[PDB]
Amino acid sequence: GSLTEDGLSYKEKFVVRSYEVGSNKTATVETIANLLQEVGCNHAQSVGFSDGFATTTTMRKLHLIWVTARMHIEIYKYPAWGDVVEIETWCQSEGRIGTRRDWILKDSVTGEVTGRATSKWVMMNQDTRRLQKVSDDVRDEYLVFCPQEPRLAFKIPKLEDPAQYSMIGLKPRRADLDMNQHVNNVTYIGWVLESIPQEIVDTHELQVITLDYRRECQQDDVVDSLTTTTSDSQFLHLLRLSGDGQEINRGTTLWRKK
Amino acid sequence: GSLTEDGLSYKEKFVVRSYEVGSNKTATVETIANLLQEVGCNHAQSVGFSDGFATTTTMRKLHLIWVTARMHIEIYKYPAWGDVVEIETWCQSEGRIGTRRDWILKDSVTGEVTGRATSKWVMMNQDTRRLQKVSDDVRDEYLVFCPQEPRLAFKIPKLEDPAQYSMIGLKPRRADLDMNQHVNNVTYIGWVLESIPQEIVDTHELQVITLDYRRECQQDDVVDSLTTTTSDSQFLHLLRLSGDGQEINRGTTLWRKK
Ligand SMILES: Cc1ccccc1CO[C@@H]1C[C@@]2(C(C)C)CC[C@]1(C)O2
Ligand SMILES: Cc1ccccc1CO[C@@H]1C[C@@]2(C(C)C)CC[C@]1(C)O2
Repeated sequence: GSLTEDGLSYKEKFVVRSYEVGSNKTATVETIANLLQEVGCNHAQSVGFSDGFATTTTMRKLHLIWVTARMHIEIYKYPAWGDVVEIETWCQSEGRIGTRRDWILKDSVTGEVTGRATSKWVMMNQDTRRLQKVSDDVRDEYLVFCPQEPRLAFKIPKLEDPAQYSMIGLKPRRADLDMNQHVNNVTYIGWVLESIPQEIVDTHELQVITLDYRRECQQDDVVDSLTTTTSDSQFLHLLRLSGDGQEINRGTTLWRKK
Repeated sequence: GSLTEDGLSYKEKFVVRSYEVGSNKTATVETIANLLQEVGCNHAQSVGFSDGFATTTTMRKLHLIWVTARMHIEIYKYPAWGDVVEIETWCQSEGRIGTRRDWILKDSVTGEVTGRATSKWVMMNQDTRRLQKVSDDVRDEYLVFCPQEPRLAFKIPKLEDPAQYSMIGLKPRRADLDMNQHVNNVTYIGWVLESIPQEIVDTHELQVITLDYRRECQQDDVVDSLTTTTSDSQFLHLLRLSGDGQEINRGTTLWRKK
């Protein structure tokens, strides 16, 4: 992949691999989320930000990292094994709040848009996990890599007891940790989907997922995935620590019949 | 990737992705095993065998599939994020016993061999799971895609109670299933490694893994990963069904200090 001509977005092509697809012989939404992260990491390296943490100079001095606050993905068509998908990504300033990253997915052959995503990322001190606002010094470091006029690819309630569906006692394995020994964010998408009934997964495709991230999760921890139907099929989701512990994630999904 | 000039082996290049690497910023052995499977699947498609099951014409008529009996991987150097690895693969007849698939991994830049693998695959009826010998009709269908003179890339005891180390209650999630809703074989490598102490993983790299596959495993099942030190560091491994149930896998690993 590469930066585009104007230097303000990044494109990469991926050939869908055999082990990346599910029963319908199309890429899983976890594969799609991994590809979104990969093209984002390559974009960060292409402008001089990357060691596992994409950071600006002032972020590194202040022990700040970007953490996901919200992820929103819409997929029109999942690509097949051997298909070529092209993903374009870019970022925009959200003032003091944080930083937006957007993506557009295309079928490389037809040029049709097959998916879109947007995310909100916020500053966090990597040691204390306390959220911070974006200073002028940090914003000024990355603004020169962003379109400055709008370019858009486009509350979640708390699940009430009792949950309709659950998958409890979910534990990460080493494959779920990133190069910084943090639980990979895509893991959270997988954990949400684990509590969706097999009958729904067999008969429907995921069209939209929205996840809020409240509090990151850890290697030694145990997570419960809770789901209730709110309806297409529509669900409300809550990830919380084992033992009726703290909320990690809440989300919604929208599913279309096959 | 593509078949080579003579049509008897297949090469593919992979650019190591951010999410494919572990703490040492090099590809995990699970990433390497996924890449071995991918280049093998692309080789099978390139000669007309592939629907999730690579099968010959007579295999499809008889409801036979190839299943892994043994996997043996040696890694000299794990590639970094952004590195290009080229994998060459080929197969050879093992007479009536089964079919061998071999791989060689190179660093595309230096041309140095960075790893090697060999595997034994056997015929199994997909419905009954009973092992079968390779008939002349099946062997004759695939022999024309194999070197016929030797081309080589190059017993495990049963772990005794009590195990030195364990990870119990391991359950697959949907991401661990392949396009045929079988547990992906690479999952078995991940499950073996889960019972290796974190201190060993932090201070050592995996140099050799050998796995025997006894009995495939299922979606609804629970697996215990058992490990004892036999020594570099050397381990003996046993995967068995929960409740002191049937053996799934046995294996060995050899680890080098970082
Ligand atoms: C802000 C920015 C502009 C242009 C190129 C790269 C960046 C850095 O983006 C960060 C890198 C990251 C990506 C790895 C998903 C994680 C947070 C972030 C917004 O997306
Ligand atoms: C036997 C053969 C010769 C040339 C090209 C392909 C094949 C089929 O190989 C099979 C495909 C497979 C691969 C997907 C790992 C699984 C079993 C097998 C030996 O490796």
